[PDB]
Amino acid sequence: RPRFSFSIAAREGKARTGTIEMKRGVIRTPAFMPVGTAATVKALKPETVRATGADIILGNTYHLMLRPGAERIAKLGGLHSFMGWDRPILTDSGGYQVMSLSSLTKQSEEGVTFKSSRHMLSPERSIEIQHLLGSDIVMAFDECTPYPATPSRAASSMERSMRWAKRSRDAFDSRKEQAENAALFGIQQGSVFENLRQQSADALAEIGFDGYAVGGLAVGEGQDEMFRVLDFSVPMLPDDKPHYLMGVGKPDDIVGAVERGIDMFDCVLPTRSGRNGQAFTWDGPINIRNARFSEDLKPLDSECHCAVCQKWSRAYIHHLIRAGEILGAMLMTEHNIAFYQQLMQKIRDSISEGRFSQFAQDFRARYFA
Amino acid sequence: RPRFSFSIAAREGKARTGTIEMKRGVIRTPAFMPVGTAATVKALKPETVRATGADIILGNTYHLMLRPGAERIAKLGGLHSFMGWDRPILTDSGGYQVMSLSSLTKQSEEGVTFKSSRHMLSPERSIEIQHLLGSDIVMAFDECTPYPATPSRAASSMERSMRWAKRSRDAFDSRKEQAENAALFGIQQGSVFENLRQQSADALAEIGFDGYAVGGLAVGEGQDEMFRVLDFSVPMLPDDKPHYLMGVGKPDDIVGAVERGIDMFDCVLPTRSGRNGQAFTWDGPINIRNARFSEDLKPLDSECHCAVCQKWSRAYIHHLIRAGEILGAMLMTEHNIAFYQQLMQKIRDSISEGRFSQFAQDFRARYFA
Ligand SMILES: COC(=O)c1ccc(CCNc2nc3cc4nc(N)[nH]c(=O)c4cc3[nH]2)cc1
Ligand SMILES: COC(=O)c1ccc(CCNc2nc3cc4nc(N)[nH]c(=O)c4cc3[nH]2)cc1
Ligand SMILES: [Zn+2]
Ligand SMILES: [Zn+2]
Repeated sequence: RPRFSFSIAAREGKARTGTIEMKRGVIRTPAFMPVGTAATVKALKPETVRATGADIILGNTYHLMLRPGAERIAKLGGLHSFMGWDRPILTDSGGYQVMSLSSLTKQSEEGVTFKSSRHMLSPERSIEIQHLLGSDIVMAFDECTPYPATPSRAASSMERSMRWAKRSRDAFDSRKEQAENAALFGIQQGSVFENLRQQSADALAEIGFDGYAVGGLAVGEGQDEMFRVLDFSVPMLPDDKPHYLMGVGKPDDIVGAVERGIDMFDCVLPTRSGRNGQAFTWDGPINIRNARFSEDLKPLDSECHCAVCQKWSRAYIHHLIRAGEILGAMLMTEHNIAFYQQLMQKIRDSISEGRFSQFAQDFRARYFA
Repeated sequence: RPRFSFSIAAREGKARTGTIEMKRGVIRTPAFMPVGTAATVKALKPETVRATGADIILGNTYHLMLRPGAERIAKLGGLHSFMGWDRPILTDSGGYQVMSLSSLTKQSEEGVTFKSSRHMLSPERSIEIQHLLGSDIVMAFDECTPYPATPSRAASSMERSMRWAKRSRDAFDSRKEQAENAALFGIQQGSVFENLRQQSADALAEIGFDGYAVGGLAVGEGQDEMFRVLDFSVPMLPDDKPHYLMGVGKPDDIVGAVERGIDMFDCVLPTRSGRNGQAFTWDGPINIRNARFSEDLKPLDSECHCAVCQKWSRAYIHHLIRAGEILGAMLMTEHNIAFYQQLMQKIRDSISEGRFSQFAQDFRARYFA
């Protein structure tokens, strides 16, 4: 019923748990968003994505504007109807993918021109594409500063992102239907530099957003450095709005980020690694292709509540993946996404119950044994 | 409850409809068996295969004996438990696939030695592999005569198959658990030659089987010739047992074969063509990759009752297949197998109601319009 309402139900240290209520559904936080870049969470029907526990999925302005096209998706009824997912969708703004995937780019104050075949992205165009898609959470159009960067290059990059954040805010607010039905998140930049992170947080808070992402991380800096930056960066963001760490991550990354005040996550790891034969378990990842699993009748994980672990053995899935069978990718992906959702549920419950510190400790001791 | 009981409920001309009762379930006839060569019906969970209406699926002695291995599958609890399909499974005997897929073969009265890596198949070994798999319908080990063949080569080939049929019968009967719980089908050979087909039918009937397959067809002869051979060959088989046409086929092939007395079918077409972008419809096949479907909001088929057609558009599936997305293969395959099952249901109902001739006419007029 509400457009966007974030409520924090419980806290432990910097960790929080609660809910975001939106018109298309409730998002339990901390939340993990399966990635659906090509208007599909790879190898899963939307009903299966929901069955694993996902409340919201992620889509991408960059990919969808190229294929099948934003105007086309709008003509077909919007992204939700198109792919058959009726719950909230967050869309990245294109700011990162344009620089990561394009064959040629030209950057300027206006935006980014690129070859996929020539196209343009700008704060205004990004917001309009996300409107055409019918995104529930719209990301500001930003620049993900390369890593490493000199302080001066990080500063000029972050400042451009802040000017683009204001343009994103204005474009979103100009579109009445979008402003009434969707939410807009700003993206903090500043590389690894505390003063720049502060300047970025200040600029975003002055503009005002429904939520705040920590951008510019998970770009090769490694966990120690990422955690160091989160240590000072997250407290700079408004406490009363959600905090979204873009592109993170491995299970231990998620746990440590929640310890540092992050509420939302997305990553291709569970889907991509699932297809590649890696299954997540409470005792750490396993590669199901390994010969040691060829006659193993146990499920992928001994505690996992997912449909895959209720029905099929490691031995069968091993056979499927080694044979290159589509069902192998399906089962591995469903299990991995379910594992990620169970991780988030355990995080939420432990924070609610004031035992998250103990959970994090127990989780790590077992996962890395 | 019974091991194997075939009942014919209704007839129209040469067409029949009825049921095969087996310990693991009832098979409604005429029946279409989805193919699950690598211990999976490609891109479908077993529950989805069942949801489309399938009563029985097909597996393959040749593929499974190589990967993951027959003794291995038995150690893991049998094929049913391994893949999660608890209903009847028919297994081909290896007789056809060994000659179709092997890199090198040596044929003799004993059987066939082949390179996948050196292995052997014989009537006794084939029956034992099918026992280890836990097949419900076991096929005799035969030789699918190449096409075309001289009458003399067809004759010597068919005669060897008949000697192998008796050895198959004896091997099956020697295994008490198999003889008590499974059924054994013989395979008629004789190429396109009426006298040889008759000699083959006579030999098989003298031995006695639970069902009779028409082998040696769908080998490049084309529909006209296949129908010509079926015209005289099917009446040679015992009327009171099921008639199984191996490897057939396209929807019109199935309809014409039922008109000629066939009760059971298997084919990779719906699964394989589904993955390749071909969808079956009552107005004929379509290729969903075609640009004409890019903004088509209609389901794959306007009448189809399957879950895919209830939820997703041609436009979305077009996008998925062009993007190489696994969900594209999943949805196309589910629809195609569901279409095949709906075809079989319409065939069964029309025979039951004494209007199958009219159905065949109406079907063709529309399918080929
Ligand atoms: C050498 O590179 C690497 O090691 C490496 C490590 C992790 C990822 C996972 C993805 N991480 C990630 N996704 C991201 C997406 C983003 N989107 C926007 N709009 N702005 C950002 O600031 C941003 C940062 C990201 N970081 C990708 C690359
Ligand atoms: C040039 O070749 C072609 O045109 C062509 C046409 C259709 C198929 C589909 C498959 N047809 C088929 N599968 C078959 C499987 C069989 N198994 C046994 N044990 N004995 C047979 O006698 C037999 C015949 C078959 N015929 C395969 C090949
Ligand atoms: Zn699981
Ligand atoms: Zn359908």
